[PDB]
Amino acid sequence: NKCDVVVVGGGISGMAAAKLLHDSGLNVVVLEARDRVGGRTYTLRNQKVKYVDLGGSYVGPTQNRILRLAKELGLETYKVNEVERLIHHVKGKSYPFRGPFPPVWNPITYLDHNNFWRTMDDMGREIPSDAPWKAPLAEEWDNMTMKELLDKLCWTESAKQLATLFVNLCVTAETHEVSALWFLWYVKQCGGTTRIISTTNGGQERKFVGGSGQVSERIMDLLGDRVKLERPVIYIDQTRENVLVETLNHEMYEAKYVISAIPPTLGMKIHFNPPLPMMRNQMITRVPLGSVIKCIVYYKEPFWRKKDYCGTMIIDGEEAPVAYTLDDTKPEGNYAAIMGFILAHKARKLARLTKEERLKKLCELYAKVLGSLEALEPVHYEEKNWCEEQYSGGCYTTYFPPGILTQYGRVLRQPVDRIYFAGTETATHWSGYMEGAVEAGERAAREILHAMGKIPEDEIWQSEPESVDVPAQPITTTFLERHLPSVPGLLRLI
Amino acid sequence: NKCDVVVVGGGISGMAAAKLLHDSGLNVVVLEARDRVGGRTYTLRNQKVKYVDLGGSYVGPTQNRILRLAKELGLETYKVNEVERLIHHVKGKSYPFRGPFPPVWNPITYLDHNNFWRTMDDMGREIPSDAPWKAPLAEEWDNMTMKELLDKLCWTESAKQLATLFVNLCVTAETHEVSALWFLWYVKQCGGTTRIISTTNGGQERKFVGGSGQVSERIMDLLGDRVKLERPVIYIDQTRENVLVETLNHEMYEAKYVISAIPPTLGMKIHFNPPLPMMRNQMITRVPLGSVIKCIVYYKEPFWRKKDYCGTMIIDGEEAPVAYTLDDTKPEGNYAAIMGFILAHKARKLARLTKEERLKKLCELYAKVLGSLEALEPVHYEEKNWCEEQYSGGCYTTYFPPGILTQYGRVLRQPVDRIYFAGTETATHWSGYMEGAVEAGERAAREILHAMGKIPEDEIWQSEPESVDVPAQPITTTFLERHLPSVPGLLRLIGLTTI
Ligand SMILES: *Cc1cc2c(cc1C)nc1c(=O)[nH]c(=O)nc-1n2C[C@H](O)[C@H](O)[C@H](O)COP(=O)(O)OP(=O)(O)OC[C@H]1O[C@@H](n2cnc3c(N)ncnc32)[C@H](O)[C@@H]1O
Ligand SMILES: *Cc1cc2c(cc1C)nc1c(=O)[nH]c(=O)nc-1n2C[C@H](O)[C@H](O)[C@H](O)COP(=O)(O)OP(=O)(O)OC[C@H]1O[C@@H](n2cnc3c(N)ncnc32)[C@H](O)[C@@H]1O
Repeated sequence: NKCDVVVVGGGISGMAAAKLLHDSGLNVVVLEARDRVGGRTYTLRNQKVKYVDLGGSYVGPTQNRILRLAKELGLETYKVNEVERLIHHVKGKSYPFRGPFPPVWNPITYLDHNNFWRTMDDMGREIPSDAPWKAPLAEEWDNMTMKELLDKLCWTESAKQLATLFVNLCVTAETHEVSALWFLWYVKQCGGTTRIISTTNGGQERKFVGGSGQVSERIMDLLGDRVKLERPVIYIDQTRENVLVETLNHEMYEAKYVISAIPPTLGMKIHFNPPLPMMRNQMITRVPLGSVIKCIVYYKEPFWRKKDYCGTMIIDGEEAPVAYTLDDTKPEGNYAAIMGFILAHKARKLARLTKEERLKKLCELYAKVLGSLEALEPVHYEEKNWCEEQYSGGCYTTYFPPGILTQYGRVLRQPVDRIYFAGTETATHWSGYMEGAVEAGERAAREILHAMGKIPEDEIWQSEPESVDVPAQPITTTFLERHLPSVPGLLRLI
Repeated sequence: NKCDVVVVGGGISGMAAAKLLHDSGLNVVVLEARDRVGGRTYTLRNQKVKYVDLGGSYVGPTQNRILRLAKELGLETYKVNEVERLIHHVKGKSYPFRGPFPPVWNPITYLDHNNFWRTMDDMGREIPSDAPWKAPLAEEWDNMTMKELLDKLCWTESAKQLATLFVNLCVTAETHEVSALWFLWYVKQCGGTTRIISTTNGGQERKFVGGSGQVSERIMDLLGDRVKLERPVIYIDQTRENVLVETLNHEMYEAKYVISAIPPTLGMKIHFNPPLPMMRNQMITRVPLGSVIKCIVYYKEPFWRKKDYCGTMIIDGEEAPVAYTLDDTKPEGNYAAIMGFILAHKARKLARLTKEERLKKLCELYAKVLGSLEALEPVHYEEKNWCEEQYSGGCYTTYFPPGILTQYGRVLRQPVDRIYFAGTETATHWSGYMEGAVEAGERAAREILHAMGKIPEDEIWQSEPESVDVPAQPITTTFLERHLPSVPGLLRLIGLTTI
């Protein structure tokens, strides 16, 4: 019944918070709705795949908190394969390339593409990571969708198509679904365009040996019976001396404080006494999660490597079910596999099909893009549609429709009496990622330590030393990238 | 514990559903989260006001279902005061007028205004009431906000400003917050622009004598102990032969079928076994309700009438806390009052203030708009901020942001095994209103009767005879209104002549 702090949710954020509080000598209890920990991370094990991440997987340079936590728990990383060429498939043809951005040959299209990426970072520089609503043009940018912004910025259909794929892949949502201010914040708070899109030296550089699920699992191992599985929280009462937290399976927990470590909208599944303040009451109805099916097709060998392809495919257009792939082969070179995402509206559309039907569509696509009949002979298939999850709401993360971030953004991590807010959505660096989950969980934990008078105010937010195993190299630009005119810039010069 | 149908929610929709099923011989239970019925309707009674609707209030011609239900329950209507002149307040000055639309004198501005309203209805005629996602340009229109559409359509700032107020007032949301397809559907399914904005001959023509809360209250009286107050539903389990519905106060109910008569997003407050299908699981996270504070200021006398003002004020300007008012005086002529709405971002902004601070700002606004120092002498004040309600989520109703209606709209009233969906949001005529609540509750009830083999399929959806008490004048246009060019239409005519 009784403890110091109840943590609602046993994903990476809830586990990170619970570990910090436990290590500080407090009695913690984690209440998890599912029969497993990990949340939006999930590692499946079987003989065919050995292990596979069906949820969150990638980590990379500048994500120092998740790297430090995993290392402490005994985990190692390996590099996602990017030795050979990437492929950009456009208008039914594959164009192999090297470097993070797909190249453009037409001079007008070149200027347009260059300007788009540059402008994304230009705008981001005016958006505070810890308060995007304080951007000088916050209201103007929040009142526009990404579709509207792209319509203004992109003078070529080539740039608009790639920009659209970029948005879809980053946030699993349509350009017309999301606020421009929120999306620009999202990219900036991951370190900008290059950092977020890059495998080598970016967010997709590495995976955990044995799977990312091990982070939450190994913290559960430490905490023992402090983690309560199949305990969905239904009710939180703050009217009395101690906070009371009730679960669906009829149990009552009593604590001094609570950490909410669930997606913001899933706060709706809890009945509150007293009611939430007006702003949070409405906020949690305004913040949906994106839509994605993660699909992994297995092959006898990583045959693409023989053609000097690394397995990365960037596939434009409405017809293709999957817009982006990476090589998912094990470090040993076995369990050869291609990972692909079915994104946003396509997740909704293709969910109607059978698993076997999706497999056929993916294999035929891969055969076309890789130019190999070997793609038509899969040995195994795994997939997960995150849209179906009651206790996630979607993946990868929460997006903000136009008008919401400026009106409600301030209340995301505002404490409600003795409830403090974790979850990757509340992070200021790599929000949306496993890194953000760690940042937010540890910060919420320290807010409580401060409330108990155990630490000073200046220790609530804490810097992280850089990983020695995954060091970051600087992001650079060329003179031409910095100074070439936009399309309208070249027109005004003429 | 055991019954035929559990109805979740005791608002007008749930109560209408329960009544129909009860009248048909079935054993029903209504599980209501609050210590009262009525939901988004709420009639406050005290000695200072006698009675006052703090939620849903207005009914009008073409809303035949709510009129029939209320009549059967022994209720009467009266007409909202529109004897004297309406006021349009713009750029800090008041312009009195008659007719539903504020008049425009500038010929260019006139063309632009005429074309705006006309085009709203033109686009509306392309949108099926029962399937808005089937409009030929559904995707194009759904992928645009109302802000984007107004930016394209309005060639004058005057039209754009009034159109913005129109959107804010209809759906308690900003133009940039809402899908154009969804808003165009919402207006069309109320009968169009003229019907939705009109007092005389429109949505705001009448109120119930004694308050709208009586509708839900009198149905509760008929049902007796079948209505369970302070039973918020937390869990629905459909894995076994009978459906199990659990409440927060620990009770278990067992039924053949369930009707969910709550706002769609409030379905999130219920844990489902088995989990909802993917499309509904995500839909209920994508559909917020609007933001509004309804405010009623009381005076010694309806002093505005002496100046030939009826009490209606259409007020444009960021500084104005309230964008729209109506006379709220009792039909007897006493308890003189002005009702005003604080809309969308202003509801969020001004919620920070005290009740006394809000009263002061409203009085100062009304004094300026009415050119009357008497407005600074209120005798009483009542208000309700609907944004604070755990079991409503907002008011008046659910809005759809860009992209949602085409992707998720199909599943709004699709049954989930033995769960059927009521609530005003699922109506096809006056969705968002008390009328829509009645339509959806009775339709959901009949879906269950059909499932039980009690009625044929063709009786699920039923037409409603027109009220004999509230006649509906047709919506008409003039020749000039039909055929006058838009601003770009005129520019094309100029370009062609100069060739
Ligand atoms: C789904 C997904 C996510 C993902 C991605 C690809 C997919 C398909 N790829 C990623 C990647 O390559 N690298 C990366 O860093 N992140 C990636 N993501 C996102 C990542 O998985 C998430 O950012 C992260 O996992 C979020 O962690 P967080 O701890 O903040 O949130 P959570 O995992 O959703 O955990 C919440 C837990 O709470 C439980 N829950 C929900 N409701 C209740 C109630 N009422 N009571 C008790 N518990 C509750 C959930 O079950 C969950 O365990
Ligand atoms: C708020 C408002 C509404 C309004 C309006 C002005 C305001 C400020 N003006 C209107 C008007 O002039 N004319 C009109 O016709 N409508 C007007 N509206 C809207 C109108 O009030 C609504 O459309 C209508 O009342 C909605 O009826 P409906 O039955 O569909 O929905 P509800 O009233 O919200 O009732 C739902 C009930 O369910 C209970 N609830 C919620 N969650 C649960 C759970 N988990 N378990 C059990 N019960 C639950 C609510 O408490 C509510 O009673």
